[PDB]
Amino acid sequence: MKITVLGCGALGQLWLTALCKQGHEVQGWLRVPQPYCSVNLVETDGSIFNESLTANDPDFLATSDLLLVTLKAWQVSDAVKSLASTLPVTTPILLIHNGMGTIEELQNIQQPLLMGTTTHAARRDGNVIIHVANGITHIGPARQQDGDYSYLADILQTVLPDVAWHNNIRAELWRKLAVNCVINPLTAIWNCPNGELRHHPQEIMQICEEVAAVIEREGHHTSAEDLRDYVMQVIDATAENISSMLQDIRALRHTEIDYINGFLLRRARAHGIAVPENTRLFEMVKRKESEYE
Ligand SMILES: NC(=O)c1ccc[n+]([C@@H]2O[C@H](COP(=O)([O-])OP(=O)(O)OC[C@H]3O[C@@H](n4cnc5c(N)ncnc54)[C@H](OP(=O)(O)O)[C@@H]3O)[C@@H](O)[C@H]2O)c1
Repeated sequence: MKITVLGCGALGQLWLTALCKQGHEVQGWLRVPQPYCSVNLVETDGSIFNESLTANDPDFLATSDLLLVTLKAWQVSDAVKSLASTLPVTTPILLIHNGMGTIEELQNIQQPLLMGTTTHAARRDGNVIIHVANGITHIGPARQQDGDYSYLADILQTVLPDVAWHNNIRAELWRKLAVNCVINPLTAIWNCPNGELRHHPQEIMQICEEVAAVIEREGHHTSAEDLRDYVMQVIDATAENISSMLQDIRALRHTEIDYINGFLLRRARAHGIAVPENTRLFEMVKRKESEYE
């Protein structure tokens, strides 16, 4: 299948590497256009894939069977909208990122729009990406109008195992957002690894109560307790890790907060729910960003 990968960072390079290993015809698509993109990936078994692939070829884009998007959340929608008039109108666009709120920015996309999450882990080490862990990628329809693109799950399963189609992708994204709304800003603010959060059960529950209330109003069934339990399982499995938001903070990079607690606050406002803890986290992180930027 012919694929354009938008965003040639850790995840994009993972997918590019994996797609080439199965013989799919690919290109990259970069922010700062160049004719080629550098893929340097170390697989879980130590094998090395170092390759220069086509990038930013608009004719290639115009005849792609899939636009795979692996940008950070705040990068996604402007970059997609700018390619959308080139991409065939029948060609699916698959978004894989953390956070939510990009789909709301992409309501007028005429292409089929698919949302994805993944538990694979890929980490930048200089100009090398390392595939740290294998995992599971779920994809589904981004919007109410988006139809059955399960065939893509079947293809991508053979590229980067495991991939599954989920019609209820949105509910899954909301649960992952709950976890993200706890772990990312608290670790960012406290400058601590994820496991330190277990010494704050009350604050964790409070955030979980706010998010559960938004989730219920959105039509997905969950409870504060269930969200809390899922948070603790993620903290337990990542206790020693530095969160992606804390990494951003420490590297003086823009964070995904407008698509994590920020999104949660936009949906809270639209259902008139008060979310004072989430608000504090969002504002605290925005202030930390303004200390650089
Ligand atoms: N990496 C993982 O293990 C992992 C796992 C699960 C989910 N995710 C999620 O996947 C998303 C991407 O993560 P990542 O780790 O791959 O991020 P990353 O390494 O920062 O990759 C993003 C790439 O897209 C580029 N970019 C920004 N704006 C662009 C534009 N307009 N056009 C083209 N390229 C543009 C970046 O280049 P510049 O930095 O030069 O702008 C970068 O190379 C995030 O939401 C993350 O939370 C990541």
